[PDB]
Amino acid sequence: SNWPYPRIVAHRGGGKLAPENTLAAIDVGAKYGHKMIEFDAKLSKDGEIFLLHDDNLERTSNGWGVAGELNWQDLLRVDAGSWYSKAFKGEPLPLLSQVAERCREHGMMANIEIKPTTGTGPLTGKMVALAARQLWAGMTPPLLSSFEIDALEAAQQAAPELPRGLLLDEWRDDWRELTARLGCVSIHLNHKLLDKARVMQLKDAGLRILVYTVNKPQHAAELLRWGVDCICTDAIDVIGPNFTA
Repeated sequence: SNWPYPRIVAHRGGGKLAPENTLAAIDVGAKYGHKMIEFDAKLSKDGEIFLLHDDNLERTSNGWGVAGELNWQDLLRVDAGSWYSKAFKGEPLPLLSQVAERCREHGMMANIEIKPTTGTGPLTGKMVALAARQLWAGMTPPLLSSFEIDALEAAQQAAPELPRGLLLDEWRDDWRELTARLGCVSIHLNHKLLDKARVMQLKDAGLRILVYTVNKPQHAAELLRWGVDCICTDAIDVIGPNFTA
């Protein structure tokens, strides 16, 4: 299967240089020349698609409790920036429609990680998949990702054409049968789980491979030499869009 995605991917928009999953972070990503961003998507209670990694608002904002349990008109009141620096005072939870727009303006590719509120995978998978289809018309198709077989299955029905990747934070002996059934172009793995061998056999099974979250250049280089296709990094200043081994 064909593969337009860059070697390097900016984790949550701006890596650790800016407040994650934010419009401003995606800007920071473009300021270091990055060609592709990864970011985490969910549903509000009323079904707007916006970005937030966690189930709960606390870690990356001045809000509290389960984001998915609030209506968009209320998520609009949240500051998802000043937790990071005094400079990001404005910073709102961004809609997916807005992120698609930044991508177009900065000429960036997108890895949308479907990151549903616990219990909402199927609904979240379907909705994100159809919204991705609409908003990325005329553009590099976005790479849909998830830890939930839940959400990947729903994306496989709602938008078959959109390519898909399986996120694993831990190794699974059945990765071959699972990726095959899901119809994945890619497998997205925590970097600790790799070595020359697994890279080799993942490749032989026909899969593209992305890794996260790799910050040290020597280990980025190594992974690229083994055969990995994307390094998802937090250190967007040091790794950098034209990195090579």
